[PDB]
Amino acid sequence: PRKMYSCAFETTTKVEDCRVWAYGYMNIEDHSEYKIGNSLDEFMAWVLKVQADLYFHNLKFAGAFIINWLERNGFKWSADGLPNTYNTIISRMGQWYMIDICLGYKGKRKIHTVIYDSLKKLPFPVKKIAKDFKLTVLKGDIDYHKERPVGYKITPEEYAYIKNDIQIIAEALLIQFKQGLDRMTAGSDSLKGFKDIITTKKFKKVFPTLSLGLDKEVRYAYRGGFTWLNDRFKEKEIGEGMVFDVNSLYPAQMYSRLLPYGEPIVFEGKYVWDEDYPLHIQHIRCEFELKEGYIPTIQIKRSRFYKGNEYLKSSGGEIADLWLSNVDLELMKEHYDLYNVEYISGLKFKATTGLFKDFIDKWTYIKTTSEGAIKQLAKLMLNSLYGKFASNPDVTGKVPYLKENGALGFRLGEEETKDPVYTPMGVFITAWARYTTITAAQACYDRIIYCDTDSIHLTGTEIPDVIKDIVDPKKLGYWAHESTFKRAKYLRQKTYIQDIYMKEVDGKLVEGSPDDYTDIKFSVKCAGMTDKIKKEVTFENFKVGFSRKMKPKPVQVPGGVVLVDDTFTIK
Repeated sequence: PRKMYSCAFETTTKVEDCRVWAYGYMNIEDHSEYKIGNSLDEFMAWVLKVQADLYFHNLKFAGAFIINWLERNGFKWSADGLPNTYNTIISRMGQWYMIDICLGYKGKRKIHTVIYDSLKKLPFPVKKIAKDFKLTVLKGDIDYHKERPVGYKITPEEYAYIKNDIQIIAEALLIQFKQGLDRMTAGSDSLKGFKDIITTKKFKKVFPTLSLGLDKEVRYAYRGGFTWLNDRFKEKEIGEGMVFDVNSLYPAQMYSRLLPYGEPIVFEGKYVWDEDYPLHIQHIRCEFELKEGYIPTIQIKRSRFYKGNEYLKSSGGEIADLWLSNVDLELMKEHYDLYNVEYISGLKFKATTGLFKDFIDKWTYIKTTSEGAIKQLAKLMLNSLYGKFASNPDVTGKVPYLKENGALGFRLGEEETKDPVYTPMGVFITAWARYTTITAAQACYDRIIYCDTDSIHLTGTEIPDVIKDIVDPKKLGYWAHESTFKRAKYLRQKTYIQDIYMKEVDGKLVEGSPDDYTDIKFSVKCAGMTDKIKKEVTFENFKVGFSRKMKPKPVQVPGGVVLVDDTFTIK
């Protein structure tokens, strides 16, 4: 059986002297088996013999120093795994998934040691994982800026830290491996747990593979969450308001919305109602104009000039070519006026509402009757299933090379195709989720400020009558009143600040209200901004242009990678 280890490195900050100054590995199935050294060569020697699976939390970082060594020691990339060859899996976007170091073959069996990224299985920081999973974690951290000459001697303190960091990840991964959750990513673990429940046989019949051409057309109807900032509040400091968040958005749509499955049926012109093929995607061409008092919902695919992440008020003179789910089209007709419409073609699908009920009940039950690690993993199982259905078949990522400086460099590999799971399911799940948010926001049009996938922000502190009946703190798919603020300022999508009313309960601060609060918690949300940077933001300086050179970024130098403080600007 191949073994499994939790690994970690401790690198130097010098842009010139970049090298591993400490390492450590621990057997996931036997934590008594562990070693902490201070030589990459010593480590790599081990890596070559173990013939096992290794896991680093944030392979992107450690996976660098590993490539540098493999290259300066008889290895080079090779998709078909050859002796002293090493293949990889990296995406055009720069996400590391696996490094498969091959040494040779014995019979027809492949002698190798694969290196995986634990961050892909547990999408959180070690600190956070420890906290939420309730695993012993030492406070403080190894002095990062301290001269460490080659062959440096690791102190007992650093040793303890290094052991703790890898023991946490080991304890976490073991809980998943103990349940068959032995996949590379969270999504895949979720898909696996899903197949276990309905059986692979049924899965195959229900979710047929589609022809790349058909899948390309369905993909045209896919969209993400609904993130929109009302212009009426753009860059203005406002008063009291409140925030509502849906209780498990996606899992909720999966639990009770009419979703597609099976083989699609192509049709010409405008879809005709068919009880056995309830859902459909329509290829339509038209012009549109936003109806008075309605939120925009139509977004034209990025780069097909009109604009990227913005919702159109009108086609502005030019014809729109769209592929919409029946949910999206229904919503569009309620909010817009359509003109010069031409129904081209489309696809029909059979649909049911009972496809994920058992999967959700199971894991939710577990989530309800568990705590610590078990609880968090059940949440992960439930929260990672929807994404898997929507996967860009074009798995064409970067291919490793050695830059003339002795630094790691990459270049585009070529088109590789990973046949689809079932895209139609991704289209409708996201569509239903958008419908949930948009209709709720539209119902509160006079008070609506901002929307972001599963939450709506409104002015005022009283729960709107139109949504009173679907507001609850825990029920699935219902809206929960998350917080109330005394003042806020929204600059753009996913970019805002608030002063949240907080009250003390059982010795800890929790969201309060105007009639019951003891403190005001300043909160900053901005894509890209780091913890440290947020501490310098205030109501009188939070605006477009804000800048600080406090956002470190991976700058690959000879040996591995180093973090150099770059500039961060609110644009």
